[PDB]
Amino acid sequence: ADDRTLLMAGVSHDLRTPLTRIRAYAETIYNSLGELDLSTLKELAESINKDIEECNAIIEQFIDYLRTGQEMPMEMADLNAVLGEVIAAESGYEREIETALYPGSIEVKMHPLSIKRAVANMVVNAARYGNGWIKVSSGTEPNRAWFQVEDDGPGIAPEQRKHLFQPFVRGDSARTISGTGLGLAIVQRIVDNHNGMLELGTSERGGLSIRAWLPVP
Amino acid sequence: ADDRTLLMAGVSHDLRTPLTRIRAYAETIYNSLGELDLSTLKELAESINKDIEECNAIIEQFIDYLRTGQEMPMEMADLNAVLGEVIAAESGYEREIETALYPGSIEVKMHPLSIKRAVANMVVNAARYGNGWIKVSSGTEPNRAWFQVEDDGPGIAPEQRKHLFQPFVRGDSARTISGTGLGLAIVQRIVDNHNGMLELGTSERGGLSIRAWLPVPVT
Ligand SMILES: Nc1ncnc2c1ncn2[C@@H]1O[C@H](COP(=O)(O)OP(=O)(O)NP(=O)(O)O)[C@@H](O)[C@H]1O
Ligand SMILES: [Mg+2]
Repeated sequence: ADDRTLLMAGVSHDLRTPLTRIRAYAETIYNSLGELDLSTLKELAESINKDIEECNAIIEQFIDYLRTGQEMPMEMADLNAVLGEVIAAESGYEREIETALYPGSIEVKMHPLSIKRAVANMVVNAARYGNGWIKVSSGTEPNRAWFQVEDDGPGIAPEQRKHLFQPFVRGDSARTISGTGLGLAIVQRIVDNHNGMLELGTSERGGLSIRAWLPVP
Repeated sequence: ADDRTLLMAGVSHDLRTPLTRIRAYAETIYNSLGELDLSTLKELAESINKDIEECNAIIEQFIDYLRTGQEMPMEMADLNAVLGEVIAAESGYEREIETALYPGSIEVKMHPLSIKRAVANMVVNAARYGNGWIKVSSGTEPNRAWFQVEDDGPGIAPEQRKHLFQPFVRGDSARTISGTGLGLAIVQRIVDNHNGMLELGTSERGGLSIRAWLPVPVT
């Protein structure tokens, strides 16, 4: 109940800077219509939008974390169709995703929406820590299935590895909350609710690789 | 215990509605730049400032609740004012919202922001699951006041209703459409905290007709 409330407080705090900045751009546009170059007027509108996206990210992230607390209806579903949907949606010209999915359907018992979120957070984390390369793959063993994401980032040592699931940041870099940390903490909790486990390591290209195991019926 | 959750969900969830509207205004500027004149461009910007206030309002309400312990400070306000506010915000040049409000004002004991949130949720759904037609109406009765929103969508089959008021529960029909399964859950809680009642039904055109009744005290 309460680790959540504290977290909600952080979210509202982190929202202040983006929000103030939007009102600000909004206000100059409002007053400077006669005045402004179309180039600049566009750069305010563009920056507004970048900021709105920042907000939606944190809010969504929190809601997802919230949902993690409650029990969800499980069903049989194809892991590769879920991954496919998320990869399309996180798929951008900004970032190119390498798809290397197991070439057969994988049935696992899951709440699809929850899985979609776990995948999505892994992707954005891999887009932050990484240098642009992201690879999503899946596969299966007799007893358990898996999906994983990989970046060409710095590659996190087993020491820092533990303090990677922390939503709150020690430094107070003017931000109460780590999006990266909260994200992975969300993933951690979703995998657990599915009776799976996470497994971290180095990728093909030296970066981070996080893999999520799930039970097959 | 379960309740504290839906409070928190309600805050973050309801923050998105105004932000989203912003993305709509920002983009139209970003694209329409050559074309647009003062009068409208000035309006778009004003709309962004309104909606950013709304975000702070929502944030403020939560912080107050943290110090006060009291979440929805009640008071006598004009229901219609709040309705008109939401009708204005949510209708653009693209989208037009029909109106059958009660003439004059309706004084009700409410927490105006919270109701504004409720009405918003109802109206974004009417857009989300409807086919463009949306009608907001209000009226009053001997001891009660009401507002409803109506869409021309498929409505909600009575068998489904109780199921869909639960938090984080979406519709299979909804699966197609994006979302969170929270709007109705929130609307209910807000209306409950006002000791009101929700009444679902079929709209003028076969869609959902969702109506909130509020008590009007008597000296
Ligand atoms: N106006 C409507 N017409 C038809 N169906 C509706 C309407 N409003 C809600 N529904 C259905 O009721 C379900 C519950 O909606 P709700 O709990 O409001 O969250 P949501 O609209 O799914 N997502 P969100 O608003 O983003 O949290 C939806 O998934 C729809 O199937
Ligand atoms: Mg809704």
